[PDB]
Amino acid sequence: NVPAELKYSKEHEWLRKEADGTYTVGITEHAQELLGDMVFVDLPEVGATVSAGDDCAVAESVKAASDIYAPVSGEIVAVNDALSDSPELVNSEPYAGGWIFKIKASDESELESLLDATAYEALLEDE
Ligand SMILES: [Ca+2]
Ligand SMILES: [Cl-]
Repeated sequence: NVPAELKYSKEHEWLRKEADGTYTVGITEHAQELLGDMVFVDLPEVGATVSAGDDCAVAESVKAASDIYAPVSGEIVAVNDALSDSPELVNSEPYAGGWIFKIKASDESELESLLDATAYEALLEDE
């Protein structure tokens, strides 16, 4: 399950441009499958300024945990508070209700450092 329109990181995040011009970030179907049943998501602080590649959230399952990185630089403008209660949304709806945070990008040329869907599919086959 690799939505054809998203951009992806090598750390298994996806990035979606929204109608308000901000970007939504979550983890992929593959990511949630690797982690298994979700227990806790540590969300970033709204208002925080991050550089592309900064660690800004953590996903923890019954068995494992991974850092989650800003795919682009910018300002965190929203976080999915639903995950505090229902982190399992990351398992059931990784591209939808399980989104993690939203960023107002400071340099959109950074999109060029992300993978397109076909590259992410290739990455999965090499893992
Ligand atoms: Ca936090
Ligand atoms: Cl989904």
